[PDB]
Amino acid sequence: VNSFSGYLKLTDNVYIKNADIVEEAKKVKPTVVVNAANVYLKHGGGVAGALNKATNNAMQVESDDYIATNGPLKVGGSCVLSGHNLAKHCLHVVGPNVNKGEDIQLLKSAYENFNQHEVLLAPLLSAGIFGADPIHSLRVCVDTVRTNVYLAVFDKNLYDKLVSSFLE
Ligand SMILES: COc1ccc(C(=O)O)cc1
Repeated sequence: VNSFSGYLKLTDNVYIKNADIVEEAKKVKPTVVVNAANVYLKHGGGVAGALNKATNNAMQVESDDYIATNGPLKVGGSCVLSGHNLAKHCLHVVGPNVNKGEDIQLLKSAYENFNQHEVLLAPLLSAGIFGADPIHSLRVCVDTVRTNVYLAVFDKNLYDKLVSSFLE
């Protein structure tokens, strides 16, 4: 039903909220939730681990089946799998891990996957353990994505920095 509420307009197609993306997915029933994935679709921590836990491991079993046919995803790549109880679809997207020397330029590729979907509930890509500056990631999202993105940011201090950078 894509019942988004309380999202702050950044641009005509990019919205942001200080929220837990799992709790958003349950309230919003989005067509697409984006997972911040790794190439093996192993949902061991961060957003991935949270989404998977909220599916009680349904997401991990399906992800394994996919990886059995595909092998690992490419950096900047994606796959569309079931959203289970969280969403119709989960778009698993792999941003570059800059800690492992993956090039930050691949972040554009990663966000370009969002343009295959009219409306998404998403995290910021390559944040947290993949080591990209989250405000940089937001700029790449705004520059790259032309479909309607609803970004959930868990941490209030980071949320305020993002909104301050964008609007002040
Ligand atoms: C709860 O997540 C969803 C959202 C949309 C749909 C649908 O439109 O079919 C199904 C499940």
